[PDB]
Amino acid sequence: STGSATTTPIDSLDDAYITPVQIGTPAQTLNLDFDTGSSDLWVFSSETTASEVDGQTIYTPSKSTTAKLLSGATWSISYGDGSSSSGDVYTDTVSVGGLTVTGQAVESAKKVSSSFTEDSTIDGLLGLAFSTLNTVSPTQQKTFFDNAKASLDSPVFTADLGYHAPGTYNFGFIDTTAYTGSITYTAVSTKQGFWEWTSTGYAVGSGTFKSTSIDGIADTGTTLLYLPATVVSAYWAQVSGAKSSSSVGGYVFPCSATLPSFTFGVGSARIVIPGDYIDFGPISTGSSSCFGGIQSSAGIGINIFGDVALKAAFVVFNGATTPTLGFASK
Repeated sequence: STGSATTTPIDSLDDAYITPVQIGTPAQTLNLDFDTGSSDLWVFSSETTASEVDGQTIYTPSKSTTAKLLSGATWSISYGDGSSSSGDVYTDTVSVGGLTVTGQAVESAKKVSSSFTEDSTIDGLLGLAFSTLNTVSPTQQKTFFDNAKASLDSPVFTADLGYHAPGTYNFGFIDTTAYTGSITYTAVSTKQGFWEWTSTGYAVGSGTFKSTSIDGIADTGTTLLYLPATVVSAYWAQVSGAKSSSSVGGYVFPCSATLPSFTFGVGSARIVIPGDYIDFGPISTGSSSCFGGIQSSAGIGINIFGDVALKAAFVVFNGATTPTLGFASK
């Protein structure tokens, strides 16, 4: 089997992407944030504290003939941005782009933090990291991908995120028309539960390539590119007037600037992030100070190849017995 779904930016800055997901019988369609940095599929629901719902579409398990309470199971998660949610668990039928899993744990939110409430466009998350990170207790549950894997034509999914435009998540096959040149595959460590890999270096604009190992995760649920402070300093030093602002919370730059590109290495191959991808616009409405899309990972404790990086590539998440990551230009 295969699946293919379109994923759409939630706003004009590509702050995140939502992908329609069918849950239950009859189908209830929720727009979820596909997140290769976490491993819970959780949804706004009929159980969510009413004051914490503001425009989201909810899952109502009592209207699904295939929903079953997973008795005793609870969940609770906190993300790298400080947001969080928690609740109980149903199993139900879940389909993405024609691909169906029966008995998928659907984690029903009783509580969500303010940032989820404030984002009316995201109805929940669908995690695609490794199931070892799943927070369901006392019986850990599998991701949608994990559940689907054996039935897939090939044990893979691919992320093809657009820049200010829709893209595609595919399950079970590699669309050879969706990228240019060849796909370069690189080793993954699952020891932290993430799609963790090592980039072979970077260049800034037309500058020379610096060979240097950068350990990081491929994370579709993170907006920006977070890298070591040395690398980030080297990038922003090429932008006149750019500076790190503690008050704002990162590197800002004059909105009048033309940003240089940023290249990262995948083995002997190179992925180029155009400078426009690194512009996240005025720090506040009408400001002439703009927020940068490359930020320091210092104090995160890990480097994150978020959407800024991943949307410059066609990315294969290979879930074979020995998992690997593939990157192609597009």
